[PDB]
Amino acid sequence: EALPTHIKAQVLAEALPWLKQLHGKVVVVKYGGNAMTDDTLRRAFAADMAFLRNCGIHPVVVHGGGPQITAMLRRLGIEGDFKGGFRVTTPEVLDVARMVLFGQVGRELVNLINAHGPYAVGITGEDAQLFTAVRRSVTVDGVATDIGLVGDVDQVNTAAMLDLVAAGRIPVVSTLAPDADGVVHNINADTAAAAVAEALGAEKLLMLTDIDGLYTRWPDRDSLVSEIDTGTLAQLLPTLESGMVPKVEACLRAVIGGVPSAHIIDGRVTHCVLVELFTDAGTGTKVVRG
Amino acid sequence: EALPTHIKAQVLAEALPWLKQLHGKVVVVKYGGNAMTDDTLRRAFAADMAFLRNCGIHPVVVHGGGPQITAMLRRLGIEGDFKGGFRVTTPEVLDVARMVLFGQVGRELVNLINAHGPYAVGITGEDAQLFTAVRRSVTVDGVATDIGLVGDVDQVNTAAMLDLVAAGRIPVVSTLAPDADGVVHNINADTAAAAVAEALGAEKLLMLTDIDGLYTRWPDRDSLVSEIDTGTLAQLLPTLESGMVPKVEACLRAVIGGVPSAHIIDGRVTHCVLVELFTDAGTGTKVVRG
Amino acid sequence: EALPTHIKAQVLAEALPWLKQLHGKVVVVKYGGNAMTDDTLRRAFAADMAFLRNCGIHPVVVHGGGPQITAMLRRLGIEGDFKGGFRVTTPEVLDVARMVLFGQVGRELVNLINAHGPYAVGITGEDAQLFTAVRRSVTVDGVATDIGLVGDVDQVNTAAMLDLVAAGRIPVVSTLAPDADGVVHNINADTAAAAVAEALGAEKLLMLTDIDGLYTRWPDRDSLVSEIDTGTLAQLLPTLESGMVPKVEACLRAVIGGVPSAHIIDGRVTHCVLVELFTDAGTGTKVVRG
Amino acid sequence: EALPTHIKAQVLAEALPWLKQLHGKVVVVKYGGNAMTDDTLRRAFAADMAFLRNCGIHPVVVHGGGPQITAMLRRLGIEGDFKGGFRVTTPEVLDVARMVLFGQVGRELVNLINAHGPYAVGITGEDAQLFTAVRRSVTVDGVATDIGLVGDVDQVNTAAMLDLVAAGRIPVVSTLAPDADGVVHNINADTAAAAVAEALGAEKLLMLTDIDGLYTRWPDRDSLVSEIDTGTLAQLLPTLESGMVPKVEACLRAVIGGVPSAHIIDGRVTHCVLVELFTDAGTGTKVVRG
Amino acid sequence: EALPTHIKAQVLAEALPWLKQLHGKVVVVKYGGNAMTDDTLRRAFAADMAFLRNCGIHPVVVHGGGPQITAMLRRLGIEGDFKGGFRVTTPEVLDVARMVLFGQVGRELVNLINAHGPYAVGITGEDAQLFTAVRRSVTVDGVATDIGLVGDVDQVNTAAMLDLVAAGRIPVVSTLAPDADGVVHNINADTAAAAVAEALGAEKLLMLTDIDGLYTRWPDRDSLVSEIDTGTLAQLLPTLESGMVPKVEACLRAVIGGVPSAHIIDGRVTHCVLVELFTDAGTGTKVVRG
Amino acid sequence: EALPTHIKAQVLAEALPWLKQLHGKVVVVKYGGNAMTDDTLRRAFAADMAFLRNCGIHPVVVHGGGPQITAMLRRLGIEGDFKGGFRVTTPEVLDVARMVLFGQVGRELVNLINAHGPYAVGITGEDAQLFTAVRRSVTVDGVATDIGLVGDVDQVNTAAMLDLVAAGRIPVVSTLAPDADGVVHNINADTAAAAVAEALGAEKLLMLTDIDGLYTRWPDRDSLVSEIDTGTLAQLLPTLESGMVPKVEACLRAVIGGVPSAHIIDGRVTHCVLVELFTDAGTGTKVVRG
Ligand SMILES: Oc1ccnc2cc(C(F)(F)F)ccc12
Ligand SMILES: Oc1ccnc2cc(C(F)(F)F)ccc12
Ligand SMILES: Oc1ccnc2cc(C(F)(F)F)ccc12
Repeated sequence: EALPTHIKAQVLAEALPWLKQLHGKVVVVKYGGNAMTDDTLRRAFAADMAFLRNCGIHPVVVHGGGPQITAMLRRLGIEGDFKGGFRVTTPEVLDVARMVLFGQVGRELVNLINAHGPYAVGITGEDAQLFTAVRRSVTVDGVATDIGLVGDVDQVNTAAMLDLVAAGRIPVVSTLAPDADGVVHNINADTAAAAVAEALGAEKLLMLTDIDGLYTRWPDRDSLVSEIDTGTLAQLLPTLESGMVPKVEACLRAVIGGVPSAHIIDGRVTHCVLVELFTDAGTGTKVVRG
Repeated sequence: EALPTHIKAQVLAEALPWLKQLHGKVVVVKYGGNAMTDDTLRRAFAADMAFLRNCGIHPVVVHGGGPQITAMLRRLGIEGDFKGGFRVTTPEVLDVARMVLFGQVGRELVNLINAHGPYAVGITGEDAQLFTAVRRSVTVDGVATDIGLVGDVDQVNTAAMLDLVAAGRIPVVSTLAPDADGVVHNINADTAAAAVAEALGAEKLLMLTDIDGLYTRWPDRDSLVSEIDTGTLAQLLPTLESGMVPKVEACLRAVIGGVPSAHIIDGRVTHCVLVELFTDAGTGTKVVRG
Repeated sequence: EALPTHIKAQVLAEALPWLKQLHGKVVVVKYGGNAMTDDTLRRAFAADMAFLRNCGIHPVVVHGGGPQITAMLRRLGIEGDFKGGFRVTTPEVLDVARMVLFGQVGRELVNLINAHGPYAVGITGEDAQLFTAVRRSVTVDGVATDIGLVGDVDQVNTAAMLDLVAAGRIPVVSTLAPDADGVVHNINADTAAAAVAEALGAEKLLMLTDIDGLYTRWPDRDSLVSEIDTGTLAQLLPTLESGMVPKVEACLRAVIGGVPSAHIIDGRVTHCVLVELFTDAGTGTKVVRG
Repeated sequence: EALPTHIKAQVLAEALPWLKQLHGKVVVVKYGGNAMTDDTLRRAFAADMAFLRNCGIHPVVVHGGGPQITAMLRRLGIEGDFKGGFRVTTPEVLDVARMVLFGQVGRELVNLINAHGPYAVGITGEDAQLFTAVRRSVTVDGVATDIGLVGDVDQVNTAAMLDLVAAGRIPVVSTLAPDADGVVHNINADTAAAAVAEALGAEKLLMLTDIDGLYTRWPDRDSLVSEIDTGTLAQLLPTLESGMVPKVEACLRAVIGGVPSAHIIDGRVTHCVLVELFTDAGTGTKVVRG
Repeated sequence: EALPTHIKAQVLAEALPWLKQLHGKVVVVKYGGNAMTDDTLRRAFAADMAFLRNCGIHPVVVHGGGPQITAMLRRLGIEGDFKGGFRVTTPEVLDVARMVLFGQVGRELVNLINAHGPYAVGITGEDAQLFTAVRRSVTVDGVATDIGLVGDVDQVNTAAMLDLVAAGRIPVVSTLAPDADGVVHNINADTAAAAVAEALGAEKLLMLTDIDGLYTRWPDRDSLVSEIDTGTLAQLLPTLESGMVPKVEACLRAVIGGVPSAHIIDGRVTHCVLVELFTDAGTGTKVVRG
Repeated sequence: EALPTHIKAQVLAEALPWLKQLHGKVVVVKYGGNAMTDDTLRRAFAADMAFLRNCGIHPVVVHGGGPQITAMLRRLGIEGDFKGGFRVTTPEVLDVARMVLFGQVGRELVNLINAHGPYAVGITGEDAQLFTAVRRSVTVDGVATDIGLVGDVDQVNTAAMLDLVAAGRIPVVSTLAPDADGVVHNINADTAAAAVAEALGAEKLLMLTDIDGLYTRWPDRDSLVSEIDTGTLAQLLPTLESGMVPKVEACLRAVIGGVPSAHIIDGRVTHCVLVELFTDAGTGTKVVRG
């Protein structure tokens, strides 16, 4: 980097308005996609969480791991049942999901982050009853139907969670939690991140995705938008690809719940978190209420 | 229980001297064997940890899970290498060990305990860098030899651990931890419990075992002992069966490290923890220094 | 006690639901009758208060001492005046009552409890203005009439009292307190216990009595009841013996004031507190609202 | 008081150097003699303790009551045994001493002080094990001899005592305390005050006495001294009247123990505490080390 | 001072009711006039602030310095513009006012007070944004007119100010503060003291003045009053000399804002603060609501 | 700034190692020269202090103002006396120095910083006795000689200073302080910064200067050095220009006193603080011990 020093200066100085806005605040980050599978992006993500924490910002990580679960099920020769396009989560599939999410995928992020200090701590809803789940149905070609032990976040121990954060820790959340009877369900990571963000009074929700941002008329490149209100985007929802739906519903639930902004950012960009939070050069889509 | 009320009274009153001795103290409990596999014993163990916690005693659980790892390795068709009688812990075997211990075995104890309240919290050494490991060799028919990513506890974040306890939580520890280079090792649960007990200034170390207690001349039933000093027991060590060695070495390292007493108790007895801690009717073997 | 160990276990395990319910809670105990005069019961009562305290339960003791006052007055040759069946409390009788309750009866309980640790602390309403009294009249064969410096609890320094408890102390209260002009009155111990329980948000009020429990049609043994609501018991009040009235009015005032349950238990049973709180084998009468 | 306002000003301004020296400090005051029996002096003493407390000074009161005990013993017709000039303290005499000191004499000071606010709190060594006693012998015409349950202060719960003070309370101490076996002894109030002052790191010990101050050659009025070192006064001790000995030994033990100054002041002067602490016009005798 | 000791006592004892009333309370003191220019009065004022602080009272000093500013402007040869009888505060005059008030007049009081301890701390509204100003107009022979950078107190950081006080500091305030755009204005010290007193929930506002007290029909000496309600005094306002107006408007705004009493006291009396606060012999005028 | 986003990212990511090193640490910054006179540099300096503070770093500003004092003295027509090349600091010159430093120069930095939040607070050694001074002599062509009220920092209230910082404030220090007799001296800002840094356990001392960095053989441009140990630089001292001496002696005293590094950086560079702290592209000279 033979770039002149007087320009390295202005780039750092231009972070100041967002350092002020985020100082002392909770930022919830959904981590998934290629930012989770490529080692250079992986290590940049962990470094950015250490960054936030060494600015006195309070990052909270919620992670997915859909593909890793199905690979483990294939390795174990566990045959799936499928209603619509959904695998049914039997007690057996849940045990596998839990052990992959919490005992594999969560662990690598904890150790990556912890390469910068004693920051990361892995948690599920079962730990200290931090949050509960309610069983969810899906609608397949009409009819709402049961697909097993799959839920939404029900209640969140907001107080206990913020203590963890105020102590300097970076929670890395694996989305599993007990229902009211103690039966552990798997929760979609995108919706769980929205619920955590709302419960914790987060200042921002970040959703790492494998796309540049929200297109309204995909694939027209002219259709990429950089900011949008919830009213307009809720109207656009039925239009989007199957992959963008959960990310967009998360931002709707979050920002309607009072989180000031939710962002869909490009997880294939190194240090996308830094770019989105501390420069005005972000590719992402910012969702505000209206 | 049609037992006269005036005798239910004296049994409760006779717990008082041990309630006083244990109030506000750390008690580390190694959990394994049949107390971990049978549901009635399982649920009694979880209830006893909730008991300790609702007396203002500070229990810390360290758990094993040797047999569950090997079953999972067999299910995954992962072929083992064996030096002496020891499986070699490749990077692959560690990933499996970690995901079974932390994402399976630890989870069921957390949910069992948590049936009584928001007490249990699952942790490894990687979480908040709570403890580190140093790689260990074994000696096979002489020569010390490498069996992969297997270690002993190196350093323990004593302060951070006691904060967790003082907040009312029951840590459930899965024995994995990074070395000084961030490479995660698996640690024998018995030795890890001894190290945790010493680091935390525990008042007692409890070691749940599938035997009545320490026999000196097994199988003479006359040989069962109820208390012994470290000097005498260290001399007896080379005599014992292969299974009793790790449990006895744990008690030696703990009590020599200053834990006032380590106990080998019968994990096949329902509520053995309550029996050992709050009555004088215990079957176990108490180890003190001398 | 050659009783099998596996039954000592279940008796201790069956205390757990009440340990959970009482952990961190205030329990007010009225102490009087034979539980106060017999040394074995005395020492069992003190041990049970140390028990509660070493479970992290917050016991508060309120004590009487009617017979001891009159013996001291006889020793001092102080002639009483009597309206109805009530001694008139002159300034002289109050001085004697105060010095017997606080400087004699309170002291022996403090030293008994303190045999188990630095727990007990003796207090009156005059200490730190912990509570005040309002002068009470009685009705004798009709007419309400003055019987001197005898009162009811007026206001309670709830905050200052809970600080004392949260510091690990067991207050032993002698029921004397100043009126609004600084004139110290003697308060009936049963009613004072009800008022303290309500003011402190106690979880239970215990009333030690020299009877098995509440009989509705004394002396029919078939008439003994184990639970009753305030509506039913208030209707029964005018029926009861002169001795049971103050104990029952205390439970009415307490449970109507929001204390979840008040209990009349048999003070002639060793460790009656333990029996009533930690087993379902109690002889007492539980009063709930309705 | 038609005294010019500009002189009322200078009298208040001249208190400032002693307000600074005493701010935040413990001052132990032995209260006895006529300052305890005359109502105008009584009420002035209580007002001065409220004064100290409303300056953020930490007064601690230790009280005697020798004559009141013997009057109560005479009223109760309890015949004394006497070795030398000392009554023997039987178990019976102790019970009476305790109930008079703690339940009579201590109570009136608590209520007097408390006329100014919720300040005073009565305590003995038995309360929260605040201090213990060791049995003391006396020497009668030579031989050291037993005179029953009479002791010296042994150990003081310094930490627990300062918490009481830091919370804004004024402890009023009745000098009774258990020995190591739980047997309560009566302690001479003068020596107890010296021990409390030393244990608490008091800035001053005040000893209220029925004399102008220390005379060296009583009754020469020329012999009255205003300051003296411990070396000189220890040499003078064997010379003094029987009454002055305990007050002087208290000041020796205190100032040698590190209390910066002990004072013998005239308890027959209204507001003697204010005079001694906040003016240079005191009649008392100040004892410093040397 | 050969004044009898028994009268020095009563003068100190008679301070007690006001020590109780003021213990732990904020007292705001406007300091100006001759109490600020004469060294003996200066040093008495500083000593009295140290007095309050060593009683656990919380004094807050607000100071003026009108004449010192104009002398400095004359020394600097800065020619004034005058509308009505008011100098126009140009940017230049403000710089001079700020540097005289904060860097000269405030400094001497800080060092005087600090001769008694580390108490005084100098502050303006610009420090930690402790308070802001809104630009004020005056009315000259009718028309409201601009006289430059002169304002009233707008908002006060009440919380941050009380932290400063609770830490044992004596704030010495120089009345300058930024408007909402960061432009620093000079504020009349009398009105600023009233605003600070109201914002901080002061118990008393003291206004040091170069007069005996409020006269209603000056110069009739019969017309001097010692207490008055706000309703009566507001009606009297239009009657008073030009000098008394700001002092009286301050007391009106303060006491109407809920400060229990504001006092106009004679700053030419040594230790006037002590006289006014701790005796009933004050010359001042007390203003209460009504 | 049309600079590619992926490079704005790496510049921010490369700050992380210094964010970690400085998180929670004190950094003392000497502010003077052109960074204080040019508005763009001025505002960049204030922004960088707000930056540090919004990273949870603890900046402390010490400022000079030599030229502003002499301009004010000329405006006031105050004739100087000069020994060697030093103005004599009479009582009159000190009053002027204090009022310029604290009431002019300190104020503009406080308001600049405070444009970003309630951070800055102006202090001198007289405030809360934060630090004292000892009178210093200089040596003029040999003889050490008195030049009036000019001193070095003597003692620093380390505890009180760190409280101020831990509360989120940015102290802006004007270098004046009382000697042991309360006589306020002016202290050279460079040496004062070194003393403050050592007393506070600062992690870095920054010295803003009007040069690129330390030249060893000025004006050889080949002679500019980027790092140097104290042993080597102490040997070089007698070689340097008159202007560089105080900056270099400050770094010697600081780093020898245990501050890990002192830096001489170019105050004519915008955001030099950011450049020096968060990039490896700094022009400055770093001084470490050796
Ligand atoms: O409150 C908590 C819930 C779950 N895990 C936790 C882990 C830690 C620790 F820092 F110990 F890893 C502390 C606190 C936790
Ligand atoms: O707050 C209190 C009121 C009455 N007595 C008290 C006794 C103690 C002590 F523990 F010192 F005995 C503490 C606190 C008290
Ligand atoms: O909160 C504050 C505002 C302005 N000045 C302050 C000065 C001090 C100190 F005590 F350091 F002088 C502390 C705290 C302050």
